[PDB]
Amino acid sequence: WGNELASAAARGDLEQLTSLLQNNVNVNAQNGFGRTALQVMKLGNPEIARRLLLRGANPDLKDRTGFAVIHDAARAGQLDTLQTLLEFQADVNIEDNEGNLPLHLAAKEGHLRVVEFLVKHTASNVGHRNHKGDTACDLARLYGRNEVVSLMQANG
Repeated sequence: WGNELASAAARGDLEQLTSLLQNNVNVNAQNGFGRTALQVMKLGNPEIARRLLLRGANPDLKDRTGFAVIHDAARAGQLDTLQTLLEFQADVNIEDNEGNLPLHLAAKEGHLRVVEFLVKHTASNVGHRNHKGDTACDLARLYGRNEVVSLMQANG
């Protein structure tokens, strides 16, 4: 179950996931390499996250590199999944090993809509400096994400 469930999530197979969820499974069980279904979930499949979260999946877990799924969602610009993550109390201000918030990652990557949502509709700490002293806007600036920079200084 734990292995198969993670597999279904990772492959983005909603049909298979829901079938597995008919069993008495622990959605927070880890697979062969210590990751939960939610953590390995193929991004871009918000319903997969929803169904796991509805069953009690812990959204704040971190992997080998101290990254939570919301970090991955923000870095990949996967808004839908990021939003469903938050509607289930995921911590918007969770930090990676370098002090980065999901905001920093979305900003660094230039995902304007993810940043906009985070800045305008979440408790994201816009002024948060990572361990090297850089804010999300600083990183957007460093990576030449001009529109993200404009948007961020426009509202924060």
